[PDB]
Amino acid sequence: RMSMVVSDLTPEEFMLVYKFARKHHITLTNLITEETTHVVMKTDAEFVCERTLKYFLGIAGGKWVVSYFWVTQSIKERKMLNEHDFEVRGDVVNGRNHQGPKRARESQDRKIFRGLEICCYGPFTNMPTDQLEWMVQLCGASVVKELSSFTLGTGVHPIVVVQPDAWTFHAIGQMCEAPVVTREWVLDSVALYQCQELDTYLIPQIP
Ligand code: NI
Repeated sequence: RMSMVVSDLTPEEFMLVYKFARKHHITLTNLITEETTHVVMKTDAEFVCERTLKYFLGIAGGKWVVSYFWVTQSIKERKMLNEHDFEVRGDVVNGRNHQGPKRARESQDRKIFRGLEICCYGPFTNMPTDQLEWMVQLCGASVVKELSSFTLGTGVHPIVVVQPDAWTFHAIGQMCEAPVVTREWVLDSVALYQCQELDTYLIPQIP
């Protein structure tokens, strides 16, 4: 019914969430999964958080992405308050007021990567490749493991994703017929539950 993970909390803070879980009989786990229903984020007073992997995967799977104030207020009032009333409005990176968690929360039909084939290509830091893959797949993309495995034809849209920053890559276009973009395309996209124009993120390709 209800199952939670937390992100960006101190053990103290995590204690409080546990106490909360025990009281109301909510499930509490270390990892985010299919079933995870809530993601409790540390925010500032205006519900702005760091963007963590759990933050990303919460949005991606249209979860309840709620401020830690949901917890503390609910304890203060010996009652579970409105998940509605505490949602994260943004993150450092994507601005303090974009409201993507709620976007995603409802838009579970109009999924931002509906109709996409994505190949997370090469090496990534600060994020397991398979978690990035899960993420885009949660957003209605089809994952592809090899540049040479893209489905040819049309009406379909392949996309190569890379992290140039972690790039020890302008020559990928030589090996396929797809746009090449940064991981930031995906991450900004997911954070806003809004599919971004590649323009910004495109990596230029050698003939
Ligand atoms: Ni098209």
